Amino acid sequence: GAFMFTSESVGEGHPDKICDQISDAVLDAHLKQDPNAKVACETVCKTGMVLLCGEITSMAMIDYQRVVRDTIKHIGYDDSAKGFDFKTCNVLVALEQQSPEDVGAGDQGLMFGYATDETEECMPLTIVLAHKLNTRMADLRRSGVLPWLRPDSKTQVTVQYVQDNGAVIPVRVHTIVISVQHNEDITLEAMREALKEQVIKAVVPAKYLDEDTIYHLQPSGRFVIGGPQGDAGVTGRKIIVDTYGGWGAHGGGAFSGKDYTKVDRSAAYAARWVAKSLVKAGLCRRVLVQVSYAIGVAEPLSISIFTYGTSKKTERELLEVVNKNFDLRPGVIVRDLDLKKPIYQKTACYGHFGRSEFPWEVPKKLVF
Amino acid sequence: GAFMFTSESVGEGHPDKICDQISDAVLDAHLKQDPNAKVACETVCKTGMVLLCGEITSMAMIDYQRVVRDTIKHIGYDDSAKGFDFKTCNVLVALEQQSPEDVGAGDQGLMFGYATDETEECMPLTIVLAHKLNTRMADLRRSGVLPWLRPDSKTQVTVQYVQDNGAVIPVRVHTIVISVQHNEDITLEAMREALKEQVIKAVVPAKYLDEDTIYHLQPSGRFVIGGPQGDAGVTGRKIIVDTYGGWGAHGGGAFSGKDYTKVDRSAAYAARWVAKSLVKAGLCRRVLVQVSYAIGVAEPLSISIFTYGTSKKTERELLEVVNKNFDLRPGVIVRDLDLKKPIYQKTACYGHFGRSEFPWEVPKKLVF
Amino acid sequence: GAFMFTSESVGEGHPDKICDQISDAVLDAHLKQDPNAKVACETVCKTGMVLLCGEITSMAMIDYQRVVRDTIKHIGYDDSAKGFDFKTCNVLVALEQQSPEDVGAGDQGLMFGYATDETEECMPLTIVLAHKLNTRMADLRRSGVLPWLRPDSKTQVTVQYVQDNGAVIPVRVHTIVISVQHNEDITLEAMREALKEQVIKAVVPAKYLDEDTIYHLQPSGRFVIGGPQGDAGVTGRKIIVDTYGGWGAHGGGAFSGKDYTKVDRSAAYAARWVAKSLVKAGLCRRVLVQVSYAIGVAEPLSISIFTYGTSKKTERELLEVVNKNFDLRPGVIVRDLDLKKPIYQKTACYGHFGRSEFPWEVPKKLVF
Amino acid sequence: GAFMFTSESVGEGHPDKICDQISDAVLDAHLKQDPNAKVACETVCKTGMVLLCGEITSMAMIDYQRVVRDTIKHIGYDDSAKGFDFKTCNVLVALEQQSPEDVGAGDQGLMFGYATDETEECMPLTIVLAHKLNTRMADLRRSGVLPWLRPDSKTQVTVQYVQDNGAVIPVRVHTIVISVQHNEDITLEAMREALKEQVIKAVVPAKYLDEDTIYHLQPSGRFVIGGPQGDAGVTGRKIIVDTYGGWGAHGGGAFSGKDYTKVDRSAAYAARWVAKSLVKAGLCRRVLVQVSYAIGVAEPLSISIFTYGTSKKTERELLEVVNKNFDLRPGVIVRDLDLKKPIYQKTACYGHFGRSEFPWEVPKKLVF
Ligand SMILES: Nc1ncnc2c1ncn2[C@@H]1O[C@H](COP(=O)(O)OP(=O)(O)O)[C@@H](O)[C@H]1O
Ligand SMILES: Nc1ncnc2c1ncn2[C@@H]1O[C@H](COP(=O)(O)OP(=O)(O)O)[C@@H](O)[C@H]1O
Ligand SMILES: CO/C=C\[C@H](N)C(=O)O
Ligand SMILES: CO/C=C\[C@H](N)C(=O)O
Ligand SMILES: [K+]
Ligand SMILES: [K+]
Ligand SMILES: [K+]
Ligand SMILES: [K+]
Ligand SMILES: [Mg+2]
Ligand SMILES: [Mg+2]
Ligand SMILES: [Mg+2]
Ligand SMILES: [Mg+2]
Ligand SMILES: [Mg+2]
Ligand SMILES: [Mg+2]
Repeated sequence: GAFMFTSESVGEGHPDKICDQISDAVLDAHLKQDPNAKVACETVCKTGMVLLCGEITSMAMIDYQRVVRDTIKHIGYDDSAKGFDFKTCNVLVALEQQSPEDVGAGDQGLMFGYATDETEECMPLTIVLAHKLNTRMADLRRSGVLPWLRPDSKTQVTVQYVQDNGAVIPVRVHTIVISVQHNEDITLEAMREALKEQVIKAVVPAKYLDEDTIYHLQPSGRFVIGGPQGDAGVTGRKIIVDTYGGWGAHGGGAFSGKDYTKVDRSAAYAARWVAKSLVKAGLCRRVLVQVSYAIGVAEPLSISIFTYGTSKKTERELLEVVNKNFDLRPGVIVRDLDLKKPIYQKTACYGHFGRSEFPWEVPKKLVF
Repeated sequence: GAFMFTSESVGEGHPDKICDQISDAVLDAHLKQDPNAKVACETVCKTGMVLLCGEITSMAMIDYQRVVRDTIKHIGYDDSAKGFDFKTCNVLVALEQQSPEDVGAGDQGLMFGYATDETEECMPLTIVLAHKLNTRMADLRRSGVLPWLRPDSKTQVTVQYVQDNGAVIPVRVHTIVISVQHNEDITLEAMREALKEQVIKAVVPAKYLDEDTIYHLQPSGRFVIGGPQGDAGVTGRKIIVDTYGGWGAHGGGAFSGKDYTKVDRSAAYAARWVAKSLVKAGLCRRVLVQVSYAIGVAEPLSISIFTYGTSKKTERELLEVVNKNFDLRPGVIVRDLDLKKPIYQKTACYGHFGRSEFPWEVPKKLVF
Repeated sequence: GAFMFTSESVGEGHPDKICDQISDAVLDAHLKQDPNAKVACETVCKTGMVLLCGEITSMAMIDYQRVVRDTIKHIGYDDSAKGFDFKTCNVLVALEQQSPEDVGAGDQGLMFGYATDETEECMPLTIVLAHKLNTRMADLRRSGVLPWLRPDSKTQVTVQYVQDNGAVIPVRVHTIVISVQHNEDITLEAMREALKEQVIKAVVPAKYLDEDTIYHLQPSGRFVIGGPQGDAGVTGRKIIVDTYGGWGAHGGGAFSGKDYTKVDRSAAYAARWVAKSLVKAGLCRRVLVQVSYAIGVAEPLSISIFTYGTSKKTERELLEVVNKNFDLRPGVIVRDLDLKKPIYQKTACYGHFGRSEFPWEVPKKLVF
Repeated sequence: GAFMFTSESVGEGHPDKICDQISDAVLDAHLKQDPNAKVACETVCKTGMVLLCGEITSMAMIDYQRVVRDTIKHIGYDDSAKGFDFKTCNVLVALEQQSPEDVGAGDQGLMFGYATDETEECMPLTIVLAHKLNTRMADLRRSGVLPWLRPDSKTQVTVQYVQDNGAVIPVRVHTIVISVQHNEDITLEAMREALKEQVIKAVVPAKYLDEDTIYHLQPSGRFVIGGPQGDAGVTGRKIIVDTYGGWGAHGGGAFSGKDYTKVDRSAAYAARWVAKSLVKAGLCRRVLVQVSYAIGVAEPLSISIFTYGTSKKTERELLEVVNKNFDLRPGVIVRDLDLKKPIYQKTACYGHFGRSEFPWEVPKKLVF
């Protein structure tokens, strides 16, 4: 039942992603000394100017200059011409820091969860490739293989699909668009060649690459001093690339900068968890689990499972499977998913869903 | 086939929405003197401090101080204690301004369109009520009826649904959560009373209000000097409240601050247009039109119509109806939808979809 | 030998003085926990926006938000309409803090010292009155006597003089100009009346007030919301009001924000000390002591005493008196003057010279 | 009657001087299109971040981004590593611009004027050399002779003097301290050599250089990426280097950023004018003219001439000479000195007094 789809992703150098990372880095820095630290911060950046804003109630001694500059260094901004230098950039900290199981969900909410068997990660091929494409470039950048490669990048992958008496089977990569920052001493012809052979063909399964697949490598020409400006980078502005690439559903809640007590993060992770668990347990090929919460109440206020006719069990057979295998209460979620651990910075880029190294990405058994 | 859903919206005073408005105000200010002005700007705010960033190639004389301060005044920030005063706030302008039909879509893209017959607006009841709830408060604020009401507000509406051999029929409003900024001389009991009688009951159809409907008016108690602070307002961070309240699909593209040449805005409007047109023409009760574009190419690179079995015509009968009634090429879209007109500021709040006063909200005939 | 002179001063609310105070407050906050803390910081402010910049090598735990906001509170900025509110203003801290007798003067330098017997403070009448005028207003503000009085103020005092076979004898106050911020509910007529009777006549000696003395109270009309904006306040920009009101000599070195190891502060204090000591010891009626230092060298590189023929001893009789009573080496200065003590904030306003509560203002014995 | 003196100066790259220049550049940009433009602005800078503040009532179309970036380019900040790049730095404009002979002096004031015959410029040798030293470095920088030389520099010159039955005769240059920013590929030994032979010996008269003259070239070693940072550049903070190097007297008024209607600038220029005219006319070898103004009154409120016994005419013989040759009323000053002309930027560095290319530096005839 043919149709096409496109998804995108950005590198660690993208202005918005730098803020997402810095904000989560401050979250990690607090969890390490106070696992109950209440973190609510965000970052704004603009050409060698980083602004740390936020309200965080914690009891840990943190050097914000150090956590911000270290994060910029990690990203790869050490030289001047790159558009950012952790040693010279302005780090304005306007941060306000205080000191002092059946909890109860804060703020009326509605979290979504999604999973599909088109890839081993249980994530849309389009967004998976988009992420992996950026990931590979960072590897070649940090390894030395492609030393002209710079931190800021953007990726777009559009794959042609076809339904299947249930749902969504990828057929081939229609076109790929990739833009990456770079050093001066490297020709546009050499860049485009490396992007096709060393990054694209090294991550995209042969089955999907074609003789017609369209490539748009460095479409706009040169992207040299295009360091983090992009007319002001911000936290929580890359909401769709952090989730499913526009495949599931999104209420609008941002992750980065918020601790484990905010249902926007925790519950969203929990919902992905159950979704991935369901398909992994063969109970369906594609699911859209919807979990709703009521302010004050701990136990979820109605969970809805949305298979697209890919399940044999039948919604409201699968719901009981979820109700007998999962306890989606806020407090239990953080305990079961080990959400007090400082893993948030690595979650701040290349997507929150998909990577198995995250608790919520480990499928639960599901006793049926 | 019961399930519940929740959606939210924010007032003109919300930090993020102030930026969305200011950014679009600068867009309007340019279109009025140069309908071909290339606008790409964004705003950041934080307690009497507004930062205007951006790259805009236009040929019109604009007083950015005036357009920013006027927008803050319009919103209702004239006094000190409100958290913003257009006469005293810091307006730092770091804006860069230059001077000098079958076009071709910029940037690979995938826009979504959505419509449902559950309301006359052809928008989800949950998001429509959420918006109207905030709209009414602004009216009572500007009229004088409720003089304690301040610009910043947040609304959440959760409605209980039930499918129907096709899709989505609202049954009743399960719960409503509304928070609004206010003046000191007004009791929490008087506020909650006015919110239920004068705002909620004056906008929510009797059919949906119940004896069990849950109300959470000013849950967190007071919200006096709150105003636009919420440690850092930003543009393009309220992506879901600007669209369908998490009902359709979203690729992640922001509207505010971008001119009509960006497919993220134009094509998204066009997609809503056709969706609304389809249901209005009786061709379906609920649609999710998906329009894809290829960088360089003008004609859309595959459009997909997604009815949920609510159509009698049958997808790929409806596609020809769309292909015979619509010309979704970027240039044609702006011409047909009159996208060079300065209506963007009013689009910057209370949602981009739903209100009939916008070109894309006027259903096309559809000759079938 | 008639001639006239004018001097000025500013209140604790003046933008520049707020920065001078905040910078010194950060200096005090460090000295209290580490008397060897190396402080080199400065502040910038602009309508509810304070920027703390600087490089300080110390080993003490300081809450910069607390020290900045407390200083703003002390000044009298607690309400919104005043142009500053310590509870709501933006405190952006871009501060960089590290951790780890015959010293030797840093940086080639030339410090000046001045004293005259026209007042008991050994300071020019014009600047003394200018300071005292602002001091009295702060008293009436903090006492409650004049509750309409606000933090920001400016004072100018011009006195008619006459030489005397030596130098400088004040005759009368020619004119006085005073401007002070205020609350809305207070008439211009009532303000001007209070300024003449309660502030001017309560500080200016009867001997100097005349029937012709010119008064310019609130010349520009109303100064209400004129809170700290004055188009950006800065540290070290009020160099002359911090010293002699344009009577001695000034090399251009700023005090506020610099610790006791900077000769610009210490040596300047030392020079005032000896000047005050000389006149107090009857060795002259007016002196301009000039102390020069050589980078690397501890012992001063030539000190020059400049009496205006008011001494009977004779320059190079008085020099030996200074060389036998004073050891102006940097390290000795800080030890003798107790410069590791946190008294710098109170030195940040109303003048560094004149007030007896400061070590350098206590005349040394002088054995001759 | 031996004594020594020291003075200093800074290059066009010094943070404070960049602001003084940018502020005056905005003043020039307005005078060119509206000679009656009311300018009152100031600048603040900090590592690739320039903040333009101010209130200017004018009727001219100015591109502040252009005038700020052009000024930074002129100074020599075009590359990244230099600590500033006009193409990449953040120019935040928070400027507010409106549109719409016997005047009368604004603000009680007291301006000073100074001149001495020790140099043809009628300025202290110490400050003249200090300025010329920095000037030469800029020449060699812009010519190409010393291509490692960067914009930011600081100079100090200390000369040994001796009175002369009147006053002040320079004997020799005791020591010279010069620090200048530089490129990486240049040894400390090569820099110090070039500074002595190519800059110092090329500007300092043979008569003053000795075999004992002390040189401190690049004392603190390297100064590479230093540039305009020095944690926070400001306007009006280099008050003494803009005048007489601590030789005359200074009331504290800043020049840069203020138009010709502010007596702080105009009257100060006028006072220098008469001082230079007096010594040039042989009426004295050293003068300190003191001009006082009364708010509201046009005609100066008492002018005092202070020769140090270097005149044969006798104070109050010279006063009549001044009263018969000069009309120091504010309006007349601007007319006679052509103060509506855009020459203020070149006045913003290397000193306001001394250079003959300025109106106030052209001696008036003086008919006696
Ligand atoms: N997703 C979220 N859900 C709930 N609270 C949040 C979230 N993100 C941040 N916060 C909270 O909001 C505060 C920061 O924003 P702010 O609105 O300025 O506080 P205030 O209204 O008191 O000024 C933090 O103290 C933090 O605990
Ligand atoms: N009057 C002064 N005399 C000497 N050093 C000073 C003075 N005021 C501040 N400083 C020093 O200069 C430093 C702050 O300015 P900065 O020029 O940015 O350092 P850098 O050149 O390493 O970037 C501080 O670390 C402080 O010790
Ligand atoms: C007490 O509730 C306060 C604030 C609110 N939800 C906002 O800043 O958006
Ligand atoms: C190593 O000396 C450095 C810097 C210099 N005096 C300045 O910033 O002004
Ligand atoms: K966020
Ligand atoms: K977004
Ligand atoms: K200073
Ligand atoms: K000054
Ligand atoms: Mg709540
Ligand atoms: Mg808010
Ligand atoms: Mg929201
Ligand atoms: Mg030194
Ligand atoms: Mg410097
Ligand atoms: Mg200096």
